[PDB]
Amino acid sequence: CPVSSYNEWDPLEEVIVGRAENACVPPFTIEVKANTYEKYWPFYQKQGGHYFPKDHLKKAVAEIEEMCNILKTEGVTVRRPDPIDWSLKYKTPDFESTGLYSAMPRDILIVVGNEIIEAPMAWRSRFFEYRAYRSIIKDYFHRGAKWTTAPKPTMADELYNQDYPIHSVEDRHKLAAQGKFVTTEFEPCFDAADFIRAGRDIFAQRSQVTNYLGIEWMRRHLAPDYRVHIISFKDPNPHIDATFNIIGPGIVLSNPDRPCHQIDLFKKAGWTIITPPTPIIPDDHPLWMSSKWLSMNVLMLDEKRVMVDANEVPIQKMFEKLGITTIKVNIRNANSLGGGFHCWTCDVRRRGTLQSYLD
Amino acid sequence: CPVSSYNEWDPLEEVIVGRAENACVPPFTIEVKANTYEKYWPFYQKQGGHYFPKDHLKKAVAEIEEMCNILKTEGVTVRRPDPIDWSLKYKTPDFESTGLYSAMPRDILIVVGNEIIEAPMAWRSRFFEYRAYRSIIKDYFHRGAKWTTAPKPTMADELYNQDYPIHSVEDRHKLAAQGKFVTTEFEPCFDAADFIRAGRDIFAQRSQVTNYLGIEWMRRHLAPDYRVHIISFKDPNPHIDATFNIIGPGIVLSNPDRPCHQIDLFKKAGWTIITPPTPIIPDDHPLWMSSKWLSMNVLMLDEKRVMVDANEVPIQKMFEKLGITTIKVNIRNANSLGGGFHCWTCDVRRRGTLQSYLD
Repeated sequence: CPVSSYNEWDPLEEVIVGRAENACVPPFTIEVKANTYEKYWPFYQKQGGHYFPKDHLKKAVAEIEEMCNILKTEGVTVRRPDPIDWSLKYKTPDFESTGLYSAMPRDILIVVGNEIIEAPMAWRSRFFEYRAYRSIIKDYFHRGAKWTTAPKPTMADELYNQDYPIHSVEDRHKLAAQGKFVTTEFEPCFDAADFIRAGRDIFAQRSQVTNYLGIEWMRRHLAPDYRVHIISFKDPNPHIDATFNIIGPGIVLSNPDRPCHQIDLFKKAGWTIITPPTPIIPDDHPLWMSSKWLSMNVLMLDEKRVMVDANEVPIQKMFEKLGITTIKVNIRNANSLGGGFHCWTCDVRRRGTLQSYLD
Repeated sequence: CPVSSYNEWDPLEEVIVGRAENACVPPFTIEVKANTYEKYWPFYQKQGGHYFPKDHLKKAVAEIEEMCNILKTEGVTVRRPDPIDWSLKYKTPDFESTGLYSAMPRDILIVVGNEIIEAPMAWRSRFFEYRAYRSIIKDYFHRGAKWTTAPKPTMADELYNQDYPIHSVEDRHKLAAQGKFVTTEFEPCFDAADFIRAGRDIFAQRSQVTNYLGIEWMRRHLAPDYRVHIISFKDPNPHIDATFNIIGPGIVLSNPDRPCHQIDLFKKAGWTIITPPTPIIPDDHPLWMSSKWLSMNVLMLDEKRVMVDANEVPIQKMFEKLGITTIKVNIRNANSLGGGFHCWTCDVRRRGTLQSYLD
């Protein structure tokens, strides 16, 4: 069976790496605004609907191609999404919009066992993102994999708090604390990236794009074999792999700025919680999507080999003192699109079995 | 000044608690063999160079984290050594070896006044243990503390009796009596744990890992302000805090199986010598390092508060009849690594002054 992955660290064998090509700035709408730092609002305000700076995209393409080269060198089989023009404007009976990109396979596909799951998504500009990955998915399907599509939302106004009070990150973070997010519980929605796998236990978080109905759908769909737990963090930010990236059996990277409220569950489990050192990325480099914390958004080739940013020396040193071989790759420009290694990939096959690490 | 501790009982304020992570079985060499009970020789023989049972380490981590929680609850500031992979094989011009762990800060750091002292050590597998604690030490240094490193040994064959006749604990104990230990006086070596502080008088013992040159170095380095005395016990075992743990001004816990030859010096001083009751730890529980006497290896939070093993009821009752509040913590699995509370910690700051308790 080509598809088989139970966690984030077993020996990687096959992976899907995204594409920076024809990426479009999403129209500046409520759920987009709730996910971007003030600094960039005018960019989305003016640039919305057009491609991301073509000069910048060209540098991303180059960086990702090298990443793919190294992956092949490391013995990993690389598959890529199809080239597609995300500038096309589509219209459903509920809304009209243009696309985003097929850069982050982690945002939309998650693999549990022999099953590949397409996430519903929660952004209008990402409604038809799955189109970019259907060729790969049908191929695995013909080859034996189980294939699932979570219920695609309508994404009607009813799913969004049209009056979500975000005017700064300080408004979002307080509301978040209050349990207030731009998405309602009108219908199931979620980004696969708010789920991180550890064998029989998957951990998820309610976020701007993943609501509780989304989490219960997953919980209800994978049970009894898999337990989906909900954990929360201080100053929550969507996509868990940049706040709590699990890198080994009982070893996790906990972002110092976003401490987990349930850290004790893991302390009691005899888990090693590592706090990575601060990122060194220049504040002048643009990250239209995400935060500087992409430095901890690492991809493990196995327990002892990590693919880390070539520029983040401090975190490189940490892995090394720990006995983990750093495979330095530079993707500074690819980061602007909103993600690091874990985000730009989706592990389709890892050599290993299903186990419990929470005891 | 962050660093300030003159004895083992003044109100604890800051402490360093070790780590069970990535601990490695030391290669079965002469000085290791001289410190282990026959029962475990085949474990070291086969397991040497690999990690201690990962399932067991996971339980230790959990137990130590709770200990840290309680310490924080008791108002003690906790610092921890850095995560490091002790499986790395290093090579000096005299020998080659893998590491052990940074579990016992007491084995390597001792605080006298405002000075923090790194012990030389005497095991090849512990040559580079100091690496785990340098971040903390440099921090205290920048903050005003005095920092000292005793002369690091070469640990050439010349330091060890390649033919030390140990074949059983009955051979070691007789030789010990004869003044025969696995270490020679080729060069200074010692474990800080063979020193127990009582204000102006520090007591030490010649042991498998602490030779007379080691003791004279300390004696000569701390004089005139501090007097380092050498005491001896029946059936000596390295690390004095499990044979003669000083718990208060003139109150000491004397292991019934290892009576002190100089007990009269203390009787004459008007000191209270308490003989703890026998341990109740199961003989089936593995203690790769140490003896069951870890039960008396207590850590005093102050004169009236002791952190004692949650399972050793008999010794708990003793402290209680004495008016000392027991703070029960369970570290049954952490004990296997070779130590109790006093061993898993190193008091950096205690509220008090330098005094004489020997009159």
